[PDB]
Amino acid sequence: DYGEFSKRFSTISGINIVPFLEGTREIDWKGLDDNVEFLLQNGIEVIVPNGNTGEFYALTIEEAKQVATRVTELVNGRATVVAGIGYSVDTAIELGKSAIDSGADCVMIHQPVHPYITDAGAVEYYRNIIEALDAPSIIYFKDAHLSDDVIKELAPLDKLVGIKYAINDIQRVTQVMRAVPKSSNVAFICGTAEKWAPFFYHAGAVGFTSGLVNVFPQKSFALLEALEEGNQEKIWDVWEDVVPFEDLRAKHNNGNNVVIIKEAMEQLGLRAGVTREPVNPLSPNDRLELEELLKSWNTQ
Amino acid sequence: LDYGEFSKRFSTISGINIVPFLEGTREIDWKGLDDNVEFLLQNGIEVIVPNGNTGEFYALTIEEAKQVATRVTELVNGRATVVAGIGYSVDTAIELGKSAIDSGADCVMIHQPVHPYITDAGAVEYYRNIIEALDAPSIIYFKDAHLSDDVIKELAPLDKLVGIKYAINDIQRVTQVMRAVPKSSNVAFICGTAEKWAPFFYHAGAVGFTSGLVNVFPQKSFALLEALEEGNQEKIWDVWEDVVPFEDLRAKHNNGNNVVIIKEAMEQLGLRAGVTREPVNPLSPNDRLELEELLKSWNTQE
Repeated sequence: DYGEFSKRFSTISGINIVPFLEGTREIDWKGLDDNVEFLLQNGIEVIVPNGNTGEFYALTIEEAKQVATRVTELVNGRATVVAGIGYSVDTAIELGKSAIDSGADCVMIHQPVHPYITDAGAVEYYRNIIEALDAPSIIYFKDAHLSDDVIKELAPLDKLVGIKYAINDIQRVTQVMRAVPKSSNVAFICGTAEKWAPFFYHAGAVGFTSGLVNVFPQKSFALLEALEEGNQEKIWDVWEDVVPFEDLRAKHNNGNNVVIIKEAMEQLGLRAGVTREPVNPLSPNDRLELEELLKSWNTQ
Repeated sequence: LDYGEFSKRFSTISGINIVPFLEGTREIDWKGLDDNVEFLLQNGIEVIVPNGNTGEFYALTIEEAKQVATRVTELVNGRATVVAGIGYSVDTAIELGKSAIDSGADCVMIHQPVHPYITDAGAVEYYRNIIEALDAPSIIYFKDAHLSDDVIKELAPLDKLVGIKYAINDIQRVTQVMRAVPKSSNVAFICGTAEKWAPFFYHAGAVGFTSGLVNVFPQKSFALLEALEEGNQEKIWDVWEDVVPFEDLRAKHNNGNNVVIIKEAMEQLGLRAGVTREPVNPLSPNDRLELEELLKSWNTQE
C-alpha cells in the first residue's frame, strides 16, 4: 500500500488557489469549484488544497477545514488529494483528521511557522503529527538552516511517502536523494516548481509542484512530458518559456506569488478574484510586466 | 484614554514571559506560569508580554493562547501594562485580540505575519484592519527586512498604533524610520532584538527594549536600562559585554536556541520552567555545557 502510494507523486502536484470575492474577500466557493474542475479537466492527477497557493495562512481554521472538505468532495476520487496542515502539533493533527475524515488521501505538513526550531525538535514535531494521523504524510522542506538528517531519520516511517524539497541547493538535493534508500518509499518532489524542476529531475526528483497549472497547465505538462522522455532541448525550451512567469511570482521576496496567478487568470477570463491581506493587487509596473508577458504568450 | 500618554509606558523594558509546560504531556504548567509572572513583577517589570515568541506562542493552540493571555492579564491585575500577542489570519488575529482585551489586556502586539507571501501595500491593509477592529491600542513587531519602513510611516498616524517593536538589525534603517515619524504620531520605538542591540538602538532614538533575559537575571537587564537612561557609556558597554554571551547562545542555530536556553537556564537556577514544546528539543550537549559555564562565570563575578 505505502510503497505503491508514493508512486502517485511521479507527476505534477497542482496547488489550487482559493478565489476570494472582491470587496468582502469571502471565499468564492463557485470560483473554487471551477478552479478544481479546471485542474482535473487539464490532466492534474494530484491536487493540493490548503497549500500556500491557496493562501492557507489567510484562512481561519474553520475556513481551512471547509476548503479541504470542499475540494476533496468535488474531486470525488478523480485525483489524489493532499490536504495542507500546519501550526502547533495539536492544531495540525486537528486539521489532518478533519481532512482525512472528509476523504482526503494524504496530508502535507507545511514548514512550521515557529520562529525557533532545531533538527531534533523538528523530528519530534514531524514524527508526532505523522504518527497521530491515519493516512500518509508528505513534508514540505524549505528551511536551509535545518539539516537533511531530519529527512533521513524520518524517511523510514511508512506513513512518510514524500518530501516536497524546497531548498534550491542542488548539492544538498542530490545528496539527500542519494542517502535515502529506495526501500523507504519516499517520493522526492521539486517543491520549487517549473524553474527548478529540470535541475531537480537531473539529480533524481520524480515530480514537481506547480501554481502555473492554474493558468497554463499545458505549458506545465509540456515540461513534465519533456522531462519524462529525456528531450533535453525540449526541456530547456519549455523551461525558458515559463521562467519569466515564475520570476514575476518571485518578485518582492515572493510577495507576488499568488497575486500574479490570480490577475493572470482574471485576464484570461478565469474566475480568481483577489488575494487576501497581507497581499494587495499588483503595482502598476508589475501589472504592465504581466500583461506584456501574457501578450507574448498569445503571440506564440 | 490619551494615546500619547499610553505610548510613554513603553520607555522601559518590555518583558516577554515564558510558558512552562509539564513533564511529558507538555500541557501548560499553570503554577509555573503564575510564578514566572510573579518573578517578573517582583523584579520590576512594568510591561509584560504574554503570547510573545518567548512564550512559544506558535506552539499553542488558539484555545491555549487565549487561556495564557487571560491568565497573565488577571494575575498581573493592573500591576503592569499587559500586551497580548496576536497573529495568524486577519479574522483570527481579531479573534485573539478581542479575547485578550475582554480579559483586561491593555494593548495587543501583532506578530510578524506567518504568511510566506506579503507586500508593502498588503501589509498596510493587514495591519490596519486588525488595529481598527480592536478596542485597545496595538504595537507592531516589525522584523521583515524585505518590507519597506514606509509601511510603518503609513500607519504611524493611527491613534491606536502606539508602538513599534523594531526587530530589523539595520542601524541605518532604524535611525531613518525614527527620524521620519513625527512625535505627534505618538509611536514609541522599542528595540525588539533585546540587550545585544539595545545600546545601538538607543543611540539611534529607541526608548525601550524587549527582553527574555529578565526571566532569569532581571537585575542585569535593569542594570542595562538604568545605564542607558543615565547615559553612562562605560556602564552601558560593561553590562552589554556581560549579557551578550547569553543572547549569542540564544541566537545559535538560526535562533533555534532562543527559548530552550532560557528554560534550561531557569531550571539550573532552580526556577520552574520545564522543557520547550516541538519543534524545539533540549539543548545539544555542547550548548548545554556552554550555558553551564556562562552561569558559573556570572556566579564568580558576583
